[PDB]
Amino acid sequence: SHMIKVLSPAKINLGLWVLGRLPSGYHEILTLYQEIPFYDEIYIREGVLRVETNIGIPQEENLVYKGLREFERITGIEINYSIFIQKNIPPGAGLGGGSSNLAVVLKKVNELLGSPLSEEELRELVGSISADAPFFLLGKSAIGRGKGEVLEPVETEISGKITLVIPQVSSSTGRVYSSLREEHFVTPEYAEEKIQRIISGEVEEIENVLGDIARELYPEINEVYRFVEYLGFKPFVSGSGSTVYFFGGASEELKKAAKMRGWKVVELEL
Ligand SMILES: Nc1ncnc2c1ncn2[C@@H]1O[C@H](COP(=O)(O)OP(=O)(O)O)[C@@H](O)[C@H]1O
Ligand SMILES: Nc1ccn([C@@H]2O[C@H](COP(=O)(O)OP(=O)(O)O)[C@@H](O)[C@H]2O)c(=O)n1
Ligand SMILES: [Cl-]
Repeated sequence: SHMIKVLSPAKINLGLWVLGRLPSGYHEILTLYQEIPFYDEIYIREGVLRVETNIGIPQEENLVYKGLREFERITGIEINYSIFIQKNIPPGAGLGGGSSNLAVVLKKVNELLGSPLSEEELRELVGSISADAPFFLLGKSAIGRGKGEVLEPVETEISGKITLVIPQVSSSTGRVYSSLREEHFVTPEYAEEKIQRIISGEVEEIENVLGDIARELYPEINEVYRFVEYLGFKPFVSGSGSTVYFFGGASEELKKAAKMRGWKVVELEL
């Protein structure tokens, strides 16, 4: 009852660098987050606390449910909202779809409940569940530090066409970080120079070691990477895979080869 709809956007990493290993066993990163016009559709209704999707994600596993239940635990308030998410952003595509879902729902539910959580409290809540989530409370363009949750909004000189080519294989972030050799690490200073160049519009400066690894672990990601090269474009990888992107439009040759393999092609403009 009283149905409202909210969009839940995807992100790409315009470069990612691993800086070190933290006491938790998690890795410190530098990355440039970019919100893209590619959305999940979320329906928010008054009713029993429920989180359903259209792709069969178990409610207990759902980041949105874990968020709303933690909301209840922290605030003592009973959340009486039914959530249905139409999942267009594929899980494991390195596009932070789950984190986006988490962030947008909790921000809206907070607002609906008269904002019992401050910006600091909302951000720390979503961040405790997912490091990529706080970015989606800002959107647009931001440098991500720590594990990604320490953010600095920036304005980039990047505009024009960006095309995503999404393989079928779902990339595991855990497996990718586990294959990461201590020699793949870089200094924050190196990564900072790279990011500054990318912000200025020098997209050829984008790189991502997790993509190097994803390509070694999941051959289909490598196939997509190689195919984008064959088309005469520099390919880039989002998150820990699986999505390969490039700066140019989708051609009929790409589209046809995608349909034959089941690759999702997403044509964006910034
Ligand atoms: N609402 C959600 N949407 C997508 N994935 C989710 C959600 N809740 C939990 N997950 C988990 O996150 C994994 C995929 O991560 P996702 O955030 O979609 O992209 P990535 O982590 O590759 O950037 C899934 O395998 C799934 O188990
Ligand atoms: N910044 C990060 C993010 C993830 N990881 C690793 O990747 C695993 C899976 O990441 P995830 O965010 O998809 O799942 P969680 O285990 O965080 O719930 C984590 O358990 C970490 O071991 C990391 O080392 N550093
Ligand atoms: Cl890359």
